Amino acid sequence: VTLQLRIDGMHCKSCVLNIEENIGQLLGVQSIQVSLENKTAQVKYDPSCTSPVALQRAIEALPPGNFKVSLTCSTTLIAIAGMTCASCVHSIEGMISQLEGVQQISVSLAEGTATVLYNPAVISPEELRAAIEDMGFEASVV
Repeated sequence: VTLQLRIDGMHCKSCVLNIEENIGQLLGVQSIQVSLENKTAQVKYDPSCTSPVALQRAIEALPPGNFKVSLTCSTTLIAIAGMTCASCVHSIEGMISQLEGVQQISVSLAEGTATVLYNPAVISPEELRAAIEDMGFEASVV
């Protein structure tokens, strides 16, 4: 995740260099970005080890107080060859959800693919395909 802050002393520009060198190699910060035309610094951080206040208190003590900041189940994937508009999603996700064993179903045109949580006692993947073929389209199990 991304955050924005202001700094005192970055007016001299070179202040940002010794910050940039140290910030981005650390357990909770993976890269650094600058926005000096906006007047801010832009940090690219991991919320697992750190947070806005913890970052603030870390980076402000890099210098000697010299640069100050202000802040029953299986899952399978399907490929489909009868999707011509986004309305195909609300049609497939709707109609295929009605034939039992289908616990959860999601579909996208971006790759032409669905992901579905099925009951392996009640239904098999090759039956999922057959239902889209019965709807009037074509499906394939990946």
